[PDB]
Amino acid sequence: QVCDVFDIYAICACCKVESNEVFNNYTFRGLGNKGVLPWKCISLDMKYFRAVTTYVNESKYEKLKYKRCKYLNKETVDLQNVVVMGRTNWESIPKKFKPLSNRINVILSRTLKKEDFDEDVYIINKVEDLIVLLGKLNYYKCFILGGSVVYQEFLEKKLIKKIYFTRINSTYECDVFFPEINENEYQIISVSDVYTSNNTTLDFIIYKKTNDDEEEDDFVYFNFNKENKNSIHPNDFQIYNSLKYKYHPEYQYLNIIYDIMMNGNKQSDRTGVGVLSKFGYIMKFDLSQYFPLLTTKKLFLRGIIEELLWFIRGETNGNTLLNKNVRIWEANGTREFLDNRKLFHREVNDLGPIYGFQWRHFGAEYTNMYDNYENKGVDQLKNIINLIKNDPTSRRILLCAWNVKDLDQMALPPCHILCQFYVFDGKLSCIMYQRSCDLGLGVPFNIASYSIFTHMIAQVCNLQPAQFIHVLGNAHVYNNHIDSLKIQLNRIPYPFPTLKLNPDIKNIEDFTISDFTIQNYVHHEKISMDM
Amino acid sequence: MEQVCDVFDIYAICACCKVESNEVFNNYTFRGLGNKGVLPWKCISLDMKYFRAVTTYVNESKYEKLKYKRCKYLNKEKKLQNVVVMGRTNWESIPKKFKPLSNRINVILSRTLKKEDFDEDVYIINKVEDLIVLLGKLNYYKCFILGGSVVYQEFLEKKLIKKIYFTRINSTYECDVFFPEINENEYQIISVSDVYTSNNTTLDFIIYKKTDDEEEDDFVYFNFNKNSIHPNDFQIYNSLKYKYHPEYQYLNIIYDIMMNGNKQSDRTGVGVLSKFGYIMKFDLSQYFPLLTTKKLFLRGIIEELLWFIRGETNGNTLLNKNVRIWEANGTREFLDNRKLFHREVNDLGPIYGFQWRHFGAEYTNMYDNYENKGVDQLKNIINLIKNDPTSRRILLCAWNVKDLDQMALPPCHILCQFYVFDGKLSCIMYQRSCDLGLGVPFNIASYSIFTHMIAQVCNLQPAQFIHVLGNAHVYNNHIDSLKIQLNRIPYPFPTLKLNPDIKNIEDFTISDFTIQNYVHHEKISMDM
Ligand SMILES: NC(=O)C1=CN([C@@H]2O[C@H](COP(=O)(O)OP(=O)(O)OC[C@H]3O[C@@H](n4cnc5c(N)ncnc54)[C@H](OP(=O)(O)O)[C@@H]3O)[C@@H](O)[C@H]2O)C=CC1
Ligand SMILES: NC(=O)C1=CN([C@@H]2O[C@H](COP(=O)(O)OP(=O)(O)OC[C@H]3O[C@@H](n4cnc5c(N)ncnc54)[C@H](OP(=O)(O)O)[C@@H]3O)[C@@H](O)[C@H]2O)C=CC1
Ligand SMILES: CCc1nc(N)nc(N)c1Cc1cccc(-c2ccc(C(=O)O)cc2)c1
Ligand SMILES: CCc1nc(N)nc(N)c1Cc1cccc(-c2ccc(C(=O)O)cc2)c1
Ligand SMILES: O=c1ccn([C@H]2C[C@H](O)[C@@H](COP(=O)(O)O)O2)c(=O)[nH]1
Ligand SMILES: O=c1ccn([C@H]2C[C@H](O)[C@@H](COP(=O)(O)O)O2)c(=O)[nH]1
Repeated sequence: QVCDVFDIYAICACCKVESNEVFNNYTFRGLGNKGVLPWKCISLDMKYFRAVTTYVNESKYEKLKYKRCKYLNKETVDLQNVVVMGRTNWESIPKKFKPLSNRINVILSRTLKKEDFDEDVYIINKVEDLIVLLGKLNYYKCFILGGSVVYQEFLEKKLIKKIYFTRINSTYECDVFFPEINENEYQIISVSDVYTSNNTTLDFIIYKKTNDDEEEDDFVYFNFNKENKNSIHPNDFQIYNSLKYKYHPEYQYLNIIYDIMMNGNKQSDRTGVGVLSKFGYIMKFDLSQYFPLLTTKKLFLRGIIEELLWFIRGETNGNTLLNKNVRIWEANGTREFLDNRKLFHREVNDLGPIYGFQWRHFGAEYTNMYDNYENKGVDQLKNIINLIKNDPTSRRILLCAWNVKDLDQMALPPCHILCQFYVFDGKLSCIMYQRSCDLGLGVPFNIASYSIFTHMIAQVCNLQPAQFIHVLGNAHVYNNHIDSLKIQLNRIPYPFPTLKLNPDIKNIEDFTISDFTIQNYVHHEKISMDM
Repeated sequence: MEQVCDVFDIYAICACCKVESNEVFNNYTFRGLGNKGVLPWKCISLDMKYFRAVTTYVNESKYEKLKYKRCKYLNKEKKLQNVVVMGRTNWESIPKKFKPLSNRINVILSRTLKKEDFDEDVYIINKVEDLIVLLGKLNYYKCFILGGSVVYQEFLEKKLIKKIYFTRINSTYECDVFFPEINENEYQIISVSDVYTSNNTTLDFIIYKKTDDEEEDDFVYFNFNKNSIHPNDFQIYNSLKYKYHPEYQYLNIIYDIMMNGNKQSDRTGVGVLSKFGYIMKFDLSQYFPLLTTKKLFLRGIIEELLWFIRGETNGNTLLNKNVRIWEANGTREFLDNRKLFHREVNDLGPIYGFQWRHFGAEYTNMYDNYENKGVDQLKNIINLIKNDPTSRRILLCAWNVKDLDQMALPPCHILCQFYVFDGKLSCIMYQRSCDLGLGVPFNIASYSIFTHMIAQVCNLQPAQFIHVLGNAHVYNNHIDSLKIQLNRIPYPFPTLKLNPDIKNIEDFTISDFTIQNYVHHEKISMDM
């Protein structure tokens, strides 16, 4: 209750530490090294630090000072925030910075005296002397800045109301570590957008201690005709519904799953499996700040990169993929699947004029997967690259795989109908339109595929990737993914990884598997969607 | 200097239709209150439901503040209910089985009748000032004036109304009593609802106005991290509190492009502000989304759509109907600048109609008979909807990569995808390039009509038209005109009627389409 009275919070920034790894909240625990911060400088976290440790709402202080006085059984107290540091933490701060501007500076030490310090720079000897000092002060909120020992003992005494935790998604050498937060005591309630600052991704999470209104009526009136549809239970998404602010871009995906589960229409499909379906969604991912590889389950990327490279080569030979143990297309190339497609005269694993053929040879007559198609058909891929380089404000930079004439000769019609690209201020955005979206299994791979593809096109055009924009047409959750996706919805995302391409690759056809590196992929446990 | 209507929370609620009398439209278009002592229309049940929800809703936790405020003004220390006030004529028009209005404190204004003339649990008052006295003596949440016209007129005249809850019934009926003309200097629209259909009419609801705190701070922390267009230029648009009318999907995108768009050149050289990736959804079961903040005619785009369905590429066919949509793209100079030197004037090449009916056939000229050449995807999608409704492959594609350079210009409307659930048909159209000022209003109308035509010949009802915008841009020379448009308040949308006898997609003609009850602001020239 003390932490509720005096509004005592922790704020920290933790990196990953040098040692299939297992990831959990304690993965981010690196506080310092050699008396200083483990990283060189992360200025977005510092901006966030100053905004949090200095923000004050005077219009809410009267209620706070009222509550503090009543608790002390006083009527008067005898506007800034309080910041509390350990002595080691106070020493490491450069002299130019000290004392922390517009903050009431409090050092918890056992070898200091106010006689070496200011009148306004307070020193306390034990933790309980802060509760005394706060009772005598006028302050909005009290922030505990560390370090490790200060965090440890404040936390063990349940003196912390909330933990403002920056997750630094890179690994450094550390010799002091944030204490493990007991998830029975504290639970994550808000997660921020993902950012890039100083060559690392980071995000901001909030741990919580566990336990004109004239126009507000008009809101109810305009809701008078509202319906909450399906046999999914609210109590199953407890963690998901308990979160207040879900700004992490992975919630763009997770919110669509929840929407389809709650409001999807029950329908059959070819496999008789049954789906919940909705029609029409857009997701947007900021490739300049992160690589949107889902973190609430484990995803593998080798297969889909090879598939992309196989596309760019113009290949339609499934064997090429199968010999690399990339089996994305195997079921679509069997004798039985082709026969059921009425492709009686198609060789096994000859998928016909699918993506690769349309990207490099749209309009050419397909014969078989071994034929030579050099200079036959429209080379869309080359054309869009040249439009991007030479006519970047063109509204006609489209790459289309839905060749209406060839659909029946394909093993199956493409789910990814087209990409359209957009260039502004030397930056490349790409929209992909998908007609059919397996949310549980297919869509997570599809976001990665076209996010990688957007990086590749941008690099060979000497542009920076900006946004990948994903338009979902028939968007469905297979009934046999529902249990698994319920598990997934209650996992809290980690800060996204980043993608690195070999910078020397300046032509779209020159990438190989080794030119792609995923960095700092922190993820929850893998999940079998069909359990 | 307090106001009686603010101390005692006095509101008016009403429903108005259009009245029988090349026309101008304004707010006073909706003024029909009653006829022959009863309502002008038979029964519009959705308005009844809205009427009930508003006049019975109370928030108990707010009454404490309300009681204190009224006590202050007056200089003093069962379930809470609203008060409703009716003129005597209004009271007598209500069927007996609904009198007194359930869960409300009923107050009747009369001089010719007194309490002895009433069996029911009601207050009689014989002048407006006795209402104020009564309200000072009662426990109530809010006080709603229900009419009729005489009651409205004097309460408005005396400025005793804090807000008017106003239903716009978008159809015409014979009337003999009318809502008073609202004085725009006195009352302004602050909110507008979604559009609905009920009992074969559209309607919306508009509002006139008299002219754990811990999570509060976390929001501020998470927010710790452009164009020479001016605030005062959107006073009406930004003064609105609730903008739920579906036309705001379009107006908000205009506003978004103006405030955040990227400055770019383009093929025409005009210059644009542009953004990338938008989606609008329109519920065709509830309204036809023909924009009302400016005037639009549909005869041309319907002839165009029928010309598509016939597989035609001959521009002269449209021009002979005085439909000039494609005229500039058919000229010798336009065709030559496309390198189409061997193309006859107004032969548009293998554009939408040819791709819909003959995808993959070699185009020769606009006069050829292409019967049984290429893929008839229009027939195919109709068959899939009828016979394979859960297919995720029901797509109609005009972007034929092979044929693009032979087209007068490449299509903007890349594809249509359809969706069937529970006997209702939805359509997604993806537009690669979207002239928000000129083309998008028409494009919304075209594919909304196309969705109705496909649904009907497949024995389905239309549900959603969904419009995905790719490169969405506003031309610089449209900006001043669009600033005007964004400060207009949409009217309830019209409805679209198809001749129900038409059972095959190819059998429609121009007279099988009717747009009814189009109420709209004045026409705007987007340029100059
Ligand atoms: N990235 C981040 O978010 C943060 C990083 N850091 C890093 O952490 C490191 C410092 O943390 P740490 O090394 O744990 O040292 P601290 O910052 O914990 O300060 C330790 C000092 O605090 C005093 N102290 C500790 N417990 C008590 C107590 N119960 N009563 C009275 N005085 C007490 C002692 O002073 P005396 O010696 O007089 O007893 C001790 O020397 C630095 O490398 C710094 O960069 C620090 C804070 C946050
Ligand atoms: N569509 C809508 O939203 C509404 C429609 N209507 C329609 O309106 C019509 C009736 O409205 P209208 O004809 O204008 O008659 P009203 O309902 O306005 O009531 C008129 C009567 O109310 C009494 N009255 C009014 N003001 C006072 C006052 N200040 N002091 C004392 N008595 C007063 C008098 O009754 P007496 O003559 O006994 O003194 C007067 O004749 C009907 O057609 C009804 O259906 C009604 C309400 C709203
Ligand atoms: C990464 C910091 C941090 N972030 C978050 N979110 N919570 C924290 N408790 C800290 C530690 C901290 C506290 C006070 C000052 C400084 C500091 C001063 C000066 C300098 C400098 O001179 O560079 C750097 C840091 C750090
Ligand atoms: C159109 C309603 C209305 N809507 C709005 N938004 N504001 C209004 N002030 C009214 C007038 C009104 C009030 C109370 C009852 C009746 C009524 C009921 C039943 C019948 C009947 O069954 O005939 C007739 C009238 C009308
Ligand atoms: O890259 C892909 C390929 C397939 N699917 C899913 C969508 C459907 O669940 C199924 C394709 O079957 P149809 O929609 O074509 O019937 O595969 C994807 O989500 N992404
Ligand atoms: O039905 C149409 C046809 C054209 N346009 C606009 C979009 C562009 O402003 C211009 C076509 O230019 P390109 O994208 O094709 O360059 O016309 C539309 O909005 N709707």
